[PDB]
Amino acid sequence: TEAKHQQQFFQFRLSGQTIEVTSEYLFRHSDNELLHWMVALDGKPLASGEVPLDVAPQGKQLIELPELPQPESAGQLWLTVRVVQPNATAWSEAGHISAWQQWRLAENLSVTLPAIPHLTTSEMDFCIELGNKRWQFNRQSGFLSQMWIGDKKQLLTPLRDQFTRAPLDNDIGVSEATRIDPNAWVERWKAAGHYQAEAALLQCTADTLADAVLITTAHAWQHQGKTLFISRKTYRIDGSGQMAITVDVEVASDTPHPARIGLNCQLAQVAERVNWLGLGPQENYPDRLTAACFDRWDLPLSDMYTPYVFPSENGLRCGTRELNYGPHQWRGDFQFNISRYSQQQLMETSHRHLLHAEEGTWLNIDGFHMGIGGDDSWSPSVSAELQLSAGRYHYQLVWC
Amino acid sequence: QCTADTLADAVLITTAHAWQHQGKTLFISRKTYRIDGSGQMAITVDVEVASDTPHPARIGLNCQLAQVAERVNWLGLGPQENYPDRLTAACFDRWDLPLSDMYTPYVFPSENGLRCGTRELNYGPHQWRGDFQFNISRYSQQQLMETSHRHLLHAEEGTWLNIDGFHMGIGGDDSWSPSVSAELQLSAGRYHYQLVWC
Repeated sequence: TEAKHQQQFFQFRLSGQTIEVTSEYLFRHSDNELLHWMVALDGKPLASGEVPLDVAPQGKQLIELPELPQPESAGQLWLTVRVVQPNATAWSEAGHISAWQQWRLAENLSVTLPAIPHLTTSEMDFCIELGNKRWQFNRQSGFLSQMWIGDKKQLLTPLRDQFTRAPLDNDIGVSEATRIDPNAWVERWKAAGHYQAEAALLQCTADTLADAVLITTAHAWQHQGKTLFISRKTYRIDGSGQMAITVDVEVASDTPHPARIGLNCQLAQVAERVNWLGLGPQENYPDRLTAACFDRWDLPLSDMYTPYVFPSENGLRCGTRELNYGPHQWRGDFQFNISRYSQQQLMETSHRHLLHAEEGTWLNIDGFHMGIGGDDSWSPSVSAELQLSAGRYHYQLVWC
Repeated sequence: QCTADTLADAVLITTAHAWQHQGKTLFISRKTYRIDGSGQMAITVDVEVASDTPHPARIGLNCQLAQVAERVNWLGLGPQENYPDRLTAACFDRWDLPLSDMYTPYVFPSENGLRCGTRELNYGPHQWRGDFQFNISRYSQQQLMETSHRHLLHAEEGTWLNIDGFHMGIGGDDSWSPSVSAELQLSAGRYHYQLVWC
């Protein structure tokens, strides 16, 4: 679908209220094409219409939209257009979509502002309670080790930082099986101890604010006494039962740039649907997301896993502002993937038919994620602007 | 929002501001000021920029210090004025210059004297640590914009400090059309920086 979008025969430019369609057809007039347009406010549709295309080979058609809806709510307005073929051809069904494009419109920042959770401290854990909800942080590891909704545990594995991905074919960088390239990303990551780095708890404290409990932690990931990454987090549980997580990570400049900077955990719940507000229905990465569209998407959980025959990191969606799975909701500006297969099982399994579903649901929430490359598959092919080389990173997420 | 609370070893101040022009919210700034027991003030800043406003020239803090000192000492890029679009000639090192060397006397006055890539800044008894760009002078940004000739500038009462988390490129492919590349514009929508003032 990335190839279909980049290769599409109509190109679009937006000025303000006017769309400029340019045909890349050299010989035919656009005699089987209808331009659908839509405006939505964070997935919520507000207006839409249709205009027949009538553009010559290599010509242009100007399309003046009407006076757009100016919503009062906060949020980002998005314009999506799609060229649709109403009649069948020899090679396509009726209603075939041949080209599309999306733009941001006006944005309205939210200036609207939104009992007391109890902190019970023991030697092994910090336990926070608010009504039927409870959060437990382990004081030796420093991670959120468990949550309860009523009497139901929600986590099977703690919520911990993750800096690695199950390596892609472009990460492995091998065209002949007898030749291993030491400049490949997987060889650099393994030799630098990214797949074996152990965190050291540097700080784990808790305190009671006027309307919330703040947990502050710091971890250092080390391999043979070299500190690869440092992660400083604050967990802020308010009175509404929301958990605001703020993450600041430092990456050593002489280690290879990590594949990802995020969090992962295994949820106890297995649900049927994943619903979320972000880019595209299909799997998209930072190097390959032009074909995806910002909208509210809803798919079965098996649609969130891409069954590549050689298993690897898969199914990521970028540009996501909100994610719903079971009773949980995550808000922020992140990339996620969600599946029944951990990253460790993906890396250790050579064929997709040998994968088995694990007990819960593995969630990978990424602040930042490396590009996937693909100029070739036998040398490093991620551009320098798609690598995680900034040295210091920051993201924030709101659970509930 | 403006609240305060006592932690186990520090005082935390949390604020939020919205910048508006005719009911349009341009930017939102959320800050936390965390004063520990060692007398350090850790400032954390998160800013949201409206995507349909033009990208701002800078995202930072400014203030006028009462002190006027003779030297500026600092750990960052180059001795001379450098910007994100023009910093390849500068070197990371510990630099020390007179305060008049921190101002570039362009004949038509403008924003000048920025140093990028800076990890620590010393001026008088103050020290700032982080990863920022700064400029420091006796001339505010308002006086620079309102003065057509450099000889009409006069030194203000203290020292104006501009500490920038982020700063736009300066362009220069030509001077009569917009010439900053898209990677040098502040178009990310959400920004974050942190500074320690001791």
